[PDB]
Amino acid sequence: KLVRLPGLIDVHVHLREPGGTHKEDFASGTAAALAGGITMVCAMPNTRPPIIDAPALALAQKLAEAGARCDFALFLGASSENAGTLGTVAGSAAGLKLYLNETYSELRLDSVVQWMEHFETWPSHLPIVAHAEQQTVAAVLMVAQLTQRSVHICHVARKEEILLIKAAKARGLPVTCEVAPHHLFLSHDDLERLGPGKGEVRPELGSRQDVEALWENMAVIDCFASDHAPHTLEEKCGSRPPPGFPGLETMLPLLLTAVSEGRLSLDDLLQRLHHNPRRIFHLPPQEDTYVEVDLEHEWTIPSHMPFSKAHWTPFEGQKVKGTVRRVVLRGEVAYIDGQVLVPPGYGQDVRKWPQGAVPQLP
Amino acid sequence: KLVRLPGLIDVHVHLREPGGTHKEDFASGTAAALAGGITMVCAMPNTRPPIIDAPALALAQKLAEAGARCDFALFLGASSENAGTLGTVAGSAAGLKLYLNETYSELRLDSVVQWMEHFETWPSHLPIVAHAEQQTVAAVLMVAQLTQRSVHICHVARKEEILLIKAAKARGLPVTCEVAPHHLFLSHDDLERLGPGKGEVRPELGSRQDVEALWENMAVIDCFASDHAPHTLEEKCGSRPPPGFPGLETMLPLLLTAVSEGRLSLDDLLQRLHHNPRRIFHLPPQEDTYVEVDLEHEWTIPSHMPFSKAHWTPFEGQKVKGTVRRVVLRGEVAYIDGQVLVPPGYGQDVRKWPQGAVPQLP
Ligand SMILES: NC(=O)N[C@@H](CC(=O)O)C(=O)O
Ligand SMILES: NC(=O)N[C@@H](CC(=O)O)C(=O)O
Ligand SMILES: [Zn+2]
Ligand SMILES: [Zn+2]
Ligand SMILES: [Zn+2]
Ligand SMILES: [Zn+2]
Ligand SMILES: [Zn+2]
Ligand SMILES: [Zn+2]
Repeated sequence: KLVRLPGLIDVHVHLREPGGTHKEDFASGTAAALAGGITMVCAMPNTRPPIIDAPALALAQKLAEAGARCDFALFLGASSENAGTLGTVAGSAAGLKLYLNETYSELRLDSVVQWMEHFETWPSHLPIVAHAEQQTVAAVLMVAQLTQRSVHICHVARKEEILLIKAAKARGLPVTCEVAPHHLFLSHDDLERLGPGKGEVRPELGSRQDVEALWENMAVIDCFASDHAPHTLEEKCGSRPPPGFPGLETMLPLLLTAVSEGRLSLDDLLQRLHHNPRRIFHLPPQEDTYVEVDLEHEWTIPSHMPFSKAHWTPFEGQKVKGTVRRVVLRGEVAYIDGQVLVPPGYGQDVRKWPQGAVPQLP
Repeated sequence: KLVRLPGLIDVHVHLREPGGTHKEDFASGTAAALAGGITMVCAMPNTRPPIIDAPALALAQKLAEAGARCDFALFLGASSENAGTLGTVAGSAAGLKLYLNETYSELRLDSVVQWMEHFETWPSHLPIVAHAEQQTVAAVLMVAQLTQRSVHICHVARKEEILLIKAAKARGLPVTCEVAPHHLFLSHDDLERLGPGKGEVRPELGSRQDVEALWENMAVIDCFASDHAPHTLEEKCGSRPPPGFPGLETMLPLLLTAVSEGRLSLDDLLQRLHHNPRRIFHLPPQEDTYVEVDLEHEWTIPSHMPFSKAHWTPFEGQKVKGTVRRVVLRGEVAYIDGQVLVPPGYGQDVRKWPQGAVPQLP
């Protein structure tokens, strides 16, 4: 007896095209998405070249339209030079991404004044998401208040961060956040096994107390999102390991396991992988789209999942209960039992659909 | 023809007693204050032991009462363990100091939640000052808003910081700030001469653009304060140089030079070294107290000033115009032309004066 879920949405993925296609491309990363029960992804802009201007966005849009197997939206990235220049194309993007700490990106902003300039110039009705760790969460919240608008905090990983956001929500401030599976299911206790190269990720893995604080404060978490950040094993195990974990194929099985154990409800899961992504990013419905899962199947995560070109996973060896059996995307069978059955290019840019534009005053 | 000034107040000094008395003690640091035309100092809590609990404050109070030559108030320091424990003694302190970045202190707080706990537990009518650099300024401002109270930002040094504070003031937020003389009169252009050891200070010396932004935004600066941070030449030139500059004896001559050049007015100076310190920290008047300065005397700062045990200065070689000729403190001649004439112990804790308590609702 399968359970039918709506088309799930991952608002934080790195698909590496253009410029890092040995790590992943649109075709491989969206195959991984479908195998993970995800039918729509929002792709981050820290590619090579980065998606920080109109020509780069135009290129990325065409590469995605030609390679994507599921539907998508593309983020623009904030840079030290592009505030005030993105107005014509802003509404075609998922939103604007700010990189406010050291991570796998060349887009760090060097002054809070540059953050203010982005918050002041980016259209006020369109999403802004921030990579903002520890005190940076409080700093970007201040900038959002000074500019009188909302912000969404990416990959919250620490007790400190979730409690700050909790306090902000208690004061009625317009802040939402997302949490990635590695910060719910891995901790410092796993760094022995992972090693210092594989274990590199931003935000770094938290303590057991961080993990327990995120679960305890599930009500404060608006979305789950994988931060699928594929890098090859050679890169993760080499001298200058880039941070990040692949995660599209493992996210839903990990969370279904938690549902089966009573750690959160099916509704809690669907708010965080469907309804809240839709409403925060104004992402449109997908007609005739659903995911069928088998909640009874017990399996052990292997050393690599079938589709991501990362060809490794930090969840290797974890026992899960729950698997994706079938995905239907816009009336076509997209995935069955380990086989992706829609070709590269089946996926569409949801921001071009009439229902996918963000509403705005004239 | 001398000019009579009121008793000037430095709200940010390190007098090193207890525990670092080779760098400075109450007697030597307050002699330096008097020679710099300063009649009241607020001493920071990063001593050894640090002033982070009632017994340490009691000791420091007695050492100051016995050694100080000018009047004073003593800050308490926030620690990772003392939130909620300072209520009985809080009103006897200048205020509470938070160390939110790496600097010469063991008091760094490791989580914004600890900042929130201090803002929630410290009595709401009493001052809070923060060492908060770059984005940390925005972060502590957010914490202040969440807790619905004011904050004072220590040693603002960068264009980024002064513009953030400017934006906060434009939104009506209760924030004040101070700037130290080295961030108005030294820059990266001076690191060649100073060297990497002497030049170590927190916040670090800024660019010419940082310095010009502070001057351009003088209206945003509420106070000048020296951040007199004496360390010996051996320490500054050694393998692990501590950050900080001595500055009590040079602050007023540097600023008088700027007044003579029309860079700010005498009133601008007196707001920032007298009236605003009084009103932000609720520091009492000093009866029969004044400073006589000679605005015409041109001199070159030497390799060390007479009184601070630091026995060095980063302003060596700068030409100044303006000198302190006489200080009268509470009816006694305290300083004339290079000689301090009040003994250790003449100075008093202003928080014990009836007029020196911070007003509060019953
Ligand atoms: N999280 C990571 O460790 N890496 C991400 C970048 C990011 O989300 O900050 C990546 O693109 O590799
Ligand atoms: N500013 C510094 O560089 N040093 C100060 C500490 C401080 O004010 O942060 C000190 O106590 O030495
Ligand atoms: Zn990130
Ligand atoms: Zn995100
Ligand atoms: Zn990411
Ligand atoms: Zn400081
Ligand atoms: Zn200060
Ligand atoms: Zn200081």
